[PDB]
Amino acid sequence: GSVVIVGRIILSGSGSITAYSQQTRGLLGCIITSLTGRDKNQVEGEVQVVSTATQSFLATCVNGVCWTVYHGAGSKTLAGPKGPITQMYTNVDQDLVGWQAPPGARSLTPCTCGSSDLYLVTRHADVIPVRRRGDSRGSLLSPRPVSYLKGSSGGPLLCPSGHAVGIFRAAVCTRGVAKAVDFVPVESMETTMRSPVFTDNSSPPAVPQSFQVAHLHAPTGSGKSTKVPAAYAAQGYKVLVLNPSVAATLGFGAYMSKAHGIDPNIRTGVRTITTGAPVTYSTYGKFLADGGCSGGAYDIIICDECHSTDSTTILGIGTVLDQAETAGARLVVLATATPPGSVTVPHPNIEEVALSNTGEIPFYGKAIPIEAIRGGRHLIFCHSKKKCDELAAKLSGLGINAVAYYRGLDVSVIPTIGDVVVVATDALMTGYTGDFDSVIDCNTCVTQTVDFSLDPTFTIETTTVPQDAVSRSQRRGRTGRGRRGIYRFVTPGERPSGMFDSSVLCECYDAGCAWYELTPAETSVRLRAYLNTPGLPVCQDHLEFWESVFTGLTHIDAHFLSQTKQAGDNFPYLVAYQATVCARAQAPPPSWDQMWKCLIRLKPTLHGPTPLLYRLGAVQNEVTLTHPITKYIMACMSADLEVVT
Ligand SMILES: [Zn+2]
Repeated sequence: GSVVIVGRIILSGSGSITAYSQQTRGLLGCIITSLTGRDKNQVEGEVQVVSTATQSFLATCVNGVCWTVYHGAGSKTLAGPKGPITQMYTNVDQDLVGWQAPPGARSLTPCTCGSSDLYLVTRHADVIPVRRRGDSRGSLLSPRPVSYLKGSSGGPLLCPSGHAVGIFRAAVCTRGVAKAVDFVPVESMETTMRSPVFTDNSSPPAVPQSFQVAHLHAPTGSGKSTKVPAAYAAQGYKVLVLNPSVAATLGFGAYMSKAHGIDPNIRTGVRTITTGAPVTYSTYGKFLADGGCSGGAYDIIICDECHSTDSTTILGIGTVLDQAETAGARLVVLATATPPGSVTVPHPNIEEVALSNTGEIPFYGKAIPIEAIRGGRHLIFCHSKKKCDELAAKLSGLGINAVAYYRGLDVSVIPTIGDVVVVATDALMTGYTGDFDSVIDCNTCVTQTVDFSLDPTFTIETTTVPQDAVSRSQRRGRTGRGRRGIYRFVTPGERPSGMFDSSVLCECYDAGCAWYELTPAETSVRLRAYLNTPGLPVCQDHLEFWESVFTGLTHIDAHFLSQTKQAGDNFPYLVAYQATVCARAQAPPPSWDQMWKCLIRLKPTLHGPTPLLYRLGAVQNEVTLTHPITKYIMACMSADLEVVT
């Protein structure tokens, strides 16, 4: 659906800067208009209140373009008088998108006076004084709870003359209290408008004389992982290809041997082969385990699937970006079919059929026709293992060959020949390479998000959420490979791609500490290189914060860590660290959930309140906050933390 204008904030044209709202449509009008994308309402003023189905924020017209934040609007169209208006500009790096302003809208114009005295206009038509502190930052004269700024993303910062200085995008907070604001400066918008609207990154980059980072955006099946490195090698270059999937990596190796007649080096935890060839396929995980870039080893490093937002890929790519030039590489290629801001479009081979309630098998509130999976080989994506186990069972007793696949299981449980219905989490994507007669998609994913909850420190929350465009296209791509395919779905849309949560940075420090012998300072260097690089997935910059947390977690119990590592669940370092503090106090873990299984054998000797460090799940035991590590982390919570509004 489209973003819809539901009101405006009218600004005074003389005297002191003041504002007032005008609400132009209600909930029903908004939803209808979002669906058609056709909005016949008169548009007035320059600051628009806009809404999607779920959120509301602001959009500001400057120089004839209606601007707002990517984190709010994603790549969505804007409902307009002649139908949906497509974005003219989408800049995920800057968190800024623009639509050509619909007729009737007035525009603000850039400030010429250079004043440092700014005024932020909120969705409630408050006018808030802000002292400019740098290109994109300003301090609030009166700090306010961050809730006060929520839904004001996309609103203008004005100079005392009422001209545009920039567009509000995030609040910098000290323990939930906004002390400063982050905004996209107007000169970035001016530059955008002077620059091309259309760009092409589909051709393999030429190898420059000196180090460059380049992007390769090219369709699945275009040969990014195979054809491209083989060509570079044919030209005399040494090439490293990094991929998030062990199965894919091992597969590229076999394919190159039997096709281009070269047996590449292969580097994975399960299988490492040195052939001396000028091409090496590695996982990001094994590359990190190997210590990153070997001096003089490669001319070209291709970071394959560079849109991937798992912590291993991010840490791996940050490592390449920080080390490649010094290691003597000439080219880093950031390769993906789905770069930030990309959206899924129709595929010639794949018919997409919405599920209905007519069907013999209940599926995520809808139903699957038993006749749709009866003959053949099929893939059903579920959000969880528990759901895979259930739906499988509803098939082993209902008379069908069906197996569940998810993290922890061996790939051979999936038959490669014979009729089958595979029921899997996204773990499939990196464990198994094959394709299917059809794909059925629940259209939801499990994700982790950090909450700076101060109770006492932070919480990592696990929730099920609607899939993003990357998820949709990757799940859908498991069918229609070279031959006719069918994609059935529960919900039609997709969340915007190219963004990831601060909890993922937490996971990077955790892996640095648990697996790769990286000090948190070293981890920060690698993650900074990633964050400093345009065209990659984006995230809030919480590096100093996470570094400070892990820096204090010293003298972990080596045995507990060895166990959490092998068990393969998330946050092995944070888990083993909480277990260490508990064991040393002879205190019970936060609960007896399986997360805490390394303590189970000690159960009869653990008593009293848990010295709680942070929250990674439900806490059922009574807690104490007196432990020095708890106090240390609480102190860490005082850091400036930028959060979107
Ligand atoms: Zn001015």
